[PDB]
Amino acid sequence: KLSLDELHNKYGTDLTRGLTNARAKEILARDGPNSLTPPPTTPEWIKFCRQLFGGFSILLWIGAILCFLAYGIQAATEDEPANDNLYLGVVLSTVVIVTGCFSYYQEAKSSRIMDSFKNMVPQQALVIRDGEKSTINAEFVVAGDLVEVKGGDRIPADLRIISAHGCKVDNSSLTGESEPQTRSPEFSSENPLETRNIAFFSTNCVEGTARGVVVYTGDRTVMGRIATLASGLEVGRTPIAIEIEHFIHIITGVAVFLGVSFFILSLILGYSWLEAVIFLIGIIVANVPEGLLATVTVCLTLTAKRMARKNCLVKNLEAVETLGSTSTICSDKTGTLTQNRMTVAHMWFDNQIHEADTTENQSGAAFDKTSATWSALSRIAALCNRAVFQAGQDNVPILKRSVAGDASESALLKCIELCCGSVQGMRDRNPKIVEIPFNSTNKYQLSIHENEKSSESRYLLVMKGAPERILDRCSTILLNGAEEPLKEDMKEAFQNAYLELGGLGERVLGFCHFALPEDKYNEGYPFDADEPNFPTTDLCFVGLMAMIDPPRAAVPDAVGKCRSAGIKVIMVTGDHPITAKAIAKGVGIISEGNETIEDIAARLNIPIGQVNPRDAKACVVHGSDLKDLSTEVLDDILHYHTEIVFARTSPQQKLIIVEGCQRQGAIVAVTGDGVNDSPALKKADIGVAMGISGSDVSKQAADMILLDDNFASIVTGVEEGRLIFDNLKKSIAYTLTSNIPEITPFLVFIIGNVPLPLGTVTILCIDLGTDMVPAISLAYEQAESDIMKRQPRNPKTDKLVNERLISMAYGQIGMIQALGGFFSYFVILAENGFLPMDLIGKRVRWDDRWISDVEDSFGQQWTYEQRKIVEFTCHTSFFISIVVVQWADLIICKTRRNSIFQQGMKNKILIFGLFEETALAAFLSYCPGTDVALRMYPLKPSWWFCAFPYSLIIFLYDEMRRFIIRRSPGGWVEQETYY
Ligand SMILES: C=C(/C=C\C[C@@H](O)[C@@H](O)[C@H](O)C/C=C/C=C\[C@@H](O)C[C@@H]1O[C@H](C[C@@H](O)[C@H](O)C[C@H]2O[C@H]([C@H](O)[C@H](O)CC[C@H](O)/C=C/[C@H](C)[C@@H](O)C[C@]3(O)O[C@H](C[C@@H](O)CCCCCCC[C@@]45C[C@@H](C)C[C@@](C)(O4)[C@@H](C[C@@H](C)CCCCC[C@@H](O)[C@H](O)[C@H](O)[C@@H](O)[C@H](O)[C@H]4O[C@H](C[C@H](O)[C@H](O)/C(C)=C/[C@H](O)C[C@@H](C)[C@H](O)C(=O)N/C=C/C(=O)NCCCO)[C@H](O)[C@@H](O)[C@@H]4O)O5)[C@H](O)[C@@H](O)[C@H]3O)C[C@@H](O)[C@@H]2O)[C@@H](O)[C@H](O)[C@H]1O)CC[C@H](O)[C@@H](O)[C@H](O)[C@H](C)C[C@H]1O[C@H](/C=C\[C@@H](O)[C@H](O)C[C@@H]2C[C@@H]3C[C@H](O2)[C@@H](CC[C@H]2O[C@H](CN)C[C@H]2O)O3)[C@@H](O)[C@H](O)[C@H]1O
Ligand SMILES: CCCCCCCC/C=C\CCCCCCCC(=O)OC[C@H](COP(=O)(O)OCC[N+](C)(C)C)OC(=O)CCCCCCC/C=C\CCCCCCCC
Ligand SMILES: CCCCCCCC/C=C\CCCCCCCC(=O)OC[C@H](COP(=O)(O)OCC[N+](C)(C)C)OC(=O)CCCCCCC/C=C\CCCCCCCC
Ligand SMILES: CCCCCCCC/C=C\CCCCCCCC(=O)OC[C@H](COP(=O)(O)OCC[N+](C)(C)C)OC(=O)CCCCCCC/C=C\CCCCCCCC
Ligand SMILES: CCCCCCCC/C=C\CCCCCCCC(=O)OC[C@H](COP(=O)(O)OCC[N+](C)(C)C)OC(=O)CCCCCCC/C=C\CCCCCCCC
Ligand SMILES: CCCCCCCC/C=C\CCCCCCCC(=O)OC[C@H](COP(=O)(O)OCC[N+](C)(C)C)OC(=O)CCCCCCC/C=C\CCCCCCCC
Ligand SMILES: CCCCCCCC/C=C\CCCCCCCC(=O)OC[C@H](COP(=O)(O)OCC[N+](C)(C)C)OC(=O)CCCCCCC/C=C\CCCCCCCC
Ligand SMILES: CC(C)CCC[C@@H](C)[C@H]1CC[C@H]2[C@@H]3CC=C4C[C@@H](O)CC[C@]4(C)[C@H]3CC[C@]12C
Ligand SMILES: CC(C)CCC[C@@H](C)[C@H]1CC[C@H]2[C@@H]3CC=C4C[C@@H](O)CC[C@]4(C)[C@H]3CC[C@]12C
Ligand SMILES: CC(C)CCC[C@@H](C)[C@H]1CC[C@H]2[C@@H]3CC=C4C[C@@H](O)CC[C@]4(C)[C@H]3CC[C@]12C
Ligand SMILES: Nc1ncnc2c1ncn2[C@@H]1O[C@H](COP(=O)(O)OP(=O)(O)O)[C@@H](O)[C@H]1O
Ligand SMILES: [Mg+2]
Ligand code: NA
Ligand code: NA
Ligand code: NA
Ligand code: NA
Repeated sequence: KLSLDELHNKYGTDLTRGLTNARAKEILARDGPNSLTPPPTTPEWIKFCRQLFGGFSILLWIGAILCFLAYGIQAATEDEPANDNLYLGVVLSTVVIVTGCFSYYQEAKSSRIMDSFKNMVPQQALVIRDGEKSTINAEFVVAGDLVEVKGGDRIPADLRIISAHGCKVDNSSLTGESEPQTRSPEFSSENPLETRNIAFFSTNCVEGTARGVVVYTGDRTVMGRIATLASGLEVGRTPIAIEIEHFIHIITGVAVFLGVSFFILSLILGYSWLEAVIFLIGIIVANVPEGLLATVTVCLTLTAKRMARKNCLVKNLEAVETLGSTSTICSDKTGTLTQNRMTVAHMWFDNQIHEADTTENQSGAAFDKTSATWSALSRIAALCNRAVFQAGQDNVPILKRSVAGDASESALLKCIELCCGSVQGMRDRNPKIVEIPFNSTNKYQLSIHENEKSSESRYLLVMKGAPERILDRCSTILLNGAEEPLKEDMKEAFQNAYLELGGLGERVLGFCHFALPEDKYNEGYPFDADEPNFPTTDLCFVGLMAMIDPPRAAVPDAVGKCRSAGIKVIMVTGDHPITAKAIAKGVGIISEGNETIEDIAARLNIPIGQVNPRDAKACVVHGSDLKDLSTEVLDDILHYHTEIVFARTSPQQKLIIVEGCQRQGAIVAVTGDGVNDSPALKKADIGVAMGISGSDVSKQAADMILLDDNFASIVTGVEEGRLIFDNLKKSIAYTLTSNIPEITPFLVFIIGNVPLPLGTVTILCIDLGTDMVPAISLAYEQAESDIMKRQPRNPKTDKLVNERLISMAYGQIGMIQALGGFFSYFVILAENGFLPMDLIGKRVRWDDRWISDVEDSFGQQWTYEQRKIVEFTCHTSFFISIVVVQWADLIICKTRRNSIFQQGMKNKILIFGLFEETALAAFLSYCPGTDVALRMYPLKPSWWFCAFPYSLIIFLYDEMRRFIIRRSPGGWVEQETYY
């Protein structure tokens, strides 16, 4: 409740010139940037407690405790003790600590990449300083400068409106509004939230433009004080995540069951009540998989960084998953399929077609520049146009300089300045009284100006728009200079002119004008843009103007890739069916051979109504028909046609098309740029907002932001989206297989009563060696040459962890790695004197420190450490047999449909993994001192080879398993083993 003078007098500011740059910076440095402050958080404290002290590591923390107590009771009691317990503790503790560090290096990394994408797409406001308009980062606005807003932009700070032009804002988020409340410079209510002279932070200007003085800036804002609570914030979990958990749950159920069973088995065989619970605890711990979620989050984060490099920024991680399943792409034409770099090619007037483009000069012998009709046409183009040359281009040529405005008005303005002269004087020659702006629902632009004829003081009215609309507003024709009527002979010549200019892939516009009678509208009468002050019809059409706009380079290949993937492409444009059909013919939306109902009518020379609608695979639906249609008809066109093009369509229509596409049961992505798109951009599954030309509304409302506005960028993004899935399945498949060889020894040991084949140190060696680096390498895998040549996926029918993964890992591949390790075990014992038949039952006697007389097969007598040494030589051999079989499992994991001979060994990280593991096994087995500390003994050379036959069998099996897939689709193998 103040005035414009009191406001400018309190903060200090010129209503017509704004602040000065020096003063602006003085205030910018005086009170801090216009950005909210970060909220409270848990530091590394709660970050490390969850890592080193979580749920699975806790058990290891116990193993370490127990062992230390085992050493203390020893050194305090027994003279000259042993040290296997002290080094066991020193080894276990080091494992919990490392696992924690690795996980930390991963949790942070993701938290940081997401923060980077927030500054990729910042917000830049429009401020007026020293009398000039400039777009600066929202973080540089201060209190006092002048700020201008336009329908589609976001209010930067708390403004005090000083001048508005039918400006409306969306005040729903702060409070609870719905409809657009209009912002007027006058004051209306005592409550600041109800008055219209104040713009607010985080609000958006729906329609109109306005000016205002920044009253409040930075945290000193309404939503800033409210943010006390906001600080917390909220996030989410992708589908995949709630898929993994589910799995984990089932497995836990299977694991708990088996535990109780192993319990009854132990007691029916005479174990100690305590030994049965020790077994239940161990078995349930060995059946539940560990790591699944960390690898899912890391894989997604890494893929997003891959996508932002290829021009596709994702507002969240759920978008990374939805992009792959994409079935339909509803794309627009001017901006996506094209470049918006249009240029006038053919002009129509005096029933004649005229060419142009006088090579940045006055040559080309286009048309007499003297033509009267041409003077009228050149004048309306130069007058109704709203664009203007960017300041300071007095040096560059007429075609290469910079302009501000629609691409249509820019092509028009340049043609008129090259072969027609300076527009600023042409614009002052005639004074602009009242102007009405363009719109997609109107489809025309009009304005009235004074007439510079010093002998005629009348009023001139000019309007341009889609040639069809303008034709319906004319009853005369400016012909050869005079006027004539629009009868059918020239009406048909005009129709054949639309197809001549249209088939050329050119954009066409209509231009007409009329002399308002100064007797019914005097020089003093003001024609406010409210009611019918101008005769819409009875105008004088002067002539058409056509311009070319080419498609992007990569676009033809993109549509081809979509067709091979099993993806439908739809073009939604505001132009004419001819230009639509054409662009479609070029990009590839409408491939060769397919015809429409009109094409068949033309070939057969039969009425269009007689032709069968099912006979045509492709169709071009207009807008009037779409408005008149119900729902079953829409489903008919969407289901029966393969290539559907939509021409002449308002924005309020897009939603009907999207609802039709979802009714079928398909995932859709839509490309949007304005305000009327926000509704559509929310209902669809993937909202693609333009980065270059979009508005704050389109970006806030969508899931993704296209950085280059290229249709080609998208298809590449979907390729990146499918690869995530493929690699995730491969990695999980590689991780779950080692579970079988680690559990089978503890089973035969208890049931069959033989010496323990795998122990605690060796098992930890397997998990950390063959499951960490090789697994990570898999993420980096390339794409098989089938990724785009395969149908999309139905999330309901196809899941990540299904009953087939467990079939290949546990059942087929696993059991083989187990047999491979059992051979190296049997071989080591038989050679050292203990044969296989004699081994069943020796455990009871084997594990007794007191029987130094153990007798072997050849009849020799063994002490306690002499036989324990051979057992340890078996733990080490098992280990190596596992790395050897892992070689094979890893190679076969690279591809699931193609061979490795086809895919190739170009992955460097995977190789690194093979050589490094081999090195770890050779190093630990041969180093001089592991004996004392880790309990691994040297392996003789004839032993390393025991696992080789089992490693070749796995590779050959998977190779054939695949050949049969490639040859017989939908067969038994694909139904059963394709995960
Ligand atoms: C950290 C862990 C925890 C521990 C770790 C541990 O290892 C180590 O840290 C150590 O702790 C280190 C700690 C050291 C601490 C300190 C030390 O430093 C210091 C030194 O320690 C030394 C000790 C140390 O030297 C020791 O030796 C260490 C070992 O300890 C364990 C030993 O074995 C054993 O404990 C020895 C100790 C002693 O023996 C204990 C005895 C009992 C306590 C108790 O009985 C004695 C006594 O009686 O207790 C009394 C107290 C009472 O209140 C208690 C109340 C009793 C309740 C009764 C109810 C029972 C119950 C319960 C019901 C639920 C069900 C039910 C059926 O039974 C039901 C039925 C009722 C109706 C029964 C009623 C019975 C009544 C009984 C009671 O009344 C009492 O007995 C009674 O009151 C008594 O007083 C009385 O005397 C009674 O006597 C008799 C009773 C009978 O005896 C008794 O009842 C009997 C027999 C029952 C029998 O079951 C009956 C059967 C026959 C049956 O009925 C039968 O007939 N069947 C006939 C069938 C038949 O015909 N069939 C014919 C078929 C025809 O068709 C009599 O009968 C009764 O009448 C009479 O009343 O109710 C009281 O105090 C006294 O009385 C006392 O004497 C073993 C270990 O713990 C340890 O090694 C000390 O000597 C020394 O002085 C000290 O200085 C977690 C574990 C790990 O997770 C796991 O890995 C684990 O490590 C492995 C499993 C190890 C195994 O493998 C190792 C090698 C490698 C492994 O590590 C590998 O890692 C394995 C892994 C595992 C998994 C899988 C896989 O493999 C791998 C995969 C993982 C991979 O996947 C991953 C992915 N996620 C990635 C990767 O990791 O992980 C091996 O080395 C291990 O050896 C091996 O085990
Ligand atoms: C829980 C999941 C486990 C997964 C794999 C577990 C691997 C376990 C494999 C073996 C462990 C059992 C212990 C074997 C010891 C049995 C000894 C035996 O058997 O002594 C019989 C013969 C020895 O004859 P000799 O020459 O000394 O007699 C000479 C006679 N004179 C001279 C008088 C003419 O030994 C033979 O013939 C060959 C016997 C050698 C081993 C055969 C064991 C059974 C056969 C295949 C097992 C693999 C099954 C795979 C299943 C996949 C799904 C689970
Ligand atoms: C010290 C340790 C050394 C370890 C040595 C390991 C050796 C390897 C072990 C076994 C190898 C045999 C496995 C054969 C399995 C069948 C593979 C198969 O059927 O692949 C089919 C592919 C055809 O694909 P496509 O036409 O659909 O591609 C289309 C591409 N697009 C789309 C671009 C046109 O064929 C191809 O890629 C052509 C590739 C041909 C490769 C032939 C290899 C066989 C030669 C000897 C094998 C060893 C025999 C016994 C050895 C005992 C050794 C001591
Ligand atoms: C004694 C018996 C033992 C039996 C044990 C069995 C062990 C496991 C059995 C087999 C596993 C090894 C199989 C190796 C496969 C070689 C396949 C190959 O050669 O396919 C030729 C490729 C294709 O080329 P392209 O241009 O047509 O592809 C065009 C690709 N598109 C279309 C996408 C552009 O060419 C390329 O990949 C480029 C050249 C890559 C050369 C890779 C050489 C390294 C191979 C293995 C490394 C050793 C690891 C073990 C470490 C332990 C050592 C101590
Ligand atoms: C990637 C992760 C996968 C695997 C991770 C495994 C984590 C394990 C972490 C730590 C384990 C530490 C083990 C400590 C090594 C032994 C220390 C020790 O407690 O030794 C005690 C022995 C004394 O035995 P004694 O007197 O009873 O023997 C009597 C012999 N009689 C009587 C027959 C003559 O000491 C001796 O023998 C003297 C020999 C000293 C041995 C020097 C070897 C250096 C050890 C590690 C350095 C290697 C790092 C790798 C760098 C790679 C660079 C590219
Ligand atoms: C481009 C870069 C490629 C890199 C590939 C991987 C690099 C491989 C690196 C090293 C491998 C060579 C190992 C040579 C070691 C010989 C040392 C030796 O003196 O050893 C003697 C033993 C005989 O022991 P004994 O029990 O009779 O006497 C024991 C007598 N006492 C115990 C009383 C002393 O003999 C043995 O260990 C035999 C040793 C094994 C023989 C090698 C056979 C493999 C040959 C080629 C396969 C290479 C894979 C490439 C595949 C490419 C496919 C596209
Ligand atoms: C140390 C040893 C190292 C080497 C070991 C090598 C072991 C690997 C050997 C073979 C791999 C076994 C893969 C198992 C898959 C067989 C499944 C099968 O039965 O699938 C038959 C399919 C039928 O599909 P469908 O759609 O008509 O079914 C319609 C079904 N309904 C009517 C119900 C809808 O395909 C057909 O019938 C026609 C296709 C038949 C393909 C036969 C492939 C034989 C290839 C190699 C075997 C020879 C190895 C020689 C080595 C000598 C070693 C001593
Ligand atoms: C699920 C996990 C964490 C439970 C671990 C239980 C541990 C603490 C239990 C399992 C078996 C127990 C041992 C069983 C037998 C004996 C022998 C006795 O003369 C001293 C205690 C001692 C050595 C016990 C100490 C505690 C012990 C090691
Ligand atoms: C350690 C040993 C004894 C365990 C042996 C486990 C074997 C028998 C288990 C491991 C994985 C299991 C398979 C997992 C999935 C399926 C698919 C289902 O539609 C039919 C059963 C089938 C094919 C299972 C059969 C039994 C199976 C092969
Ligand atoms: C392609 C297929 C059929 C070939 C199978 C070859 C079999 C028979 C070969 C492959 C590796 C071989 C083993 C390699 C190493 C040793 C250690 C030695 O001290 C005793 C023999 C023994 C245990 C061999 C026995 C025969 C063996 C198992
Ligand atoms: N400034 C303008 N004034 C009048 N008509 C225009 C203007 N710009 C474009 N047109 C024409 O009006 C119609 C509506 O265009 P629009 O809704 O933007 O569709 P598109 O997205 O295909 O350009 C098109 O035929 C277009 O050629
Ligand atoms: Mg558009
Ligand atoms: Na693990
Ligand atoms: Na959405
Ligand atoms: Na594996
Ligand atoms: Na594992």
